[PDB]
Amino acid sequence: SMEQVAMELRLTELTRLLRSVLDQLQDKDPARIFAQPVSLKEVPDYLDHIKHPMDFATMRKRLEAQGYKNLHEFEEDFDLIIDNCMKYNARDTVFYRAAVRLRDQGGVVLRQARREVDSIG
Repeated sequence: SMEQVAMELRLTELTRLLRSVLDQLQDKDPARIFAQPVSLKEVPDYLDHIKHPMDFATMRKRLEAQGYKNLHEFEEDFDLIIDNCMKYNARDTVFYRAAVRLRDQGGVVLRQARREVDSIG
């Protein structure tokens, strides 16, 4: 139908916007701490601690399959990256500290993203 096409164009345009959001958030991780999945070869107990691992590569795969229906779903995955790290790693670690800085800096980006998603519909 024509409606299904229009809906698909909306999803494509959201995917465009979320790709720009993802690029901007990933720039706030210059150390690349959150770039890839925590390695289960290198952290073999990880899934005993963290039930829903997340990382920027995994989000990018979901994004490119147009698998984010709305900004809430995308924010859920970004919050998992931060929240997973802040539980597994102690406060005095470069990992925890990187997550705090990513959360703080990403907030600004996500605030305007929400306005754009609402504004453009």
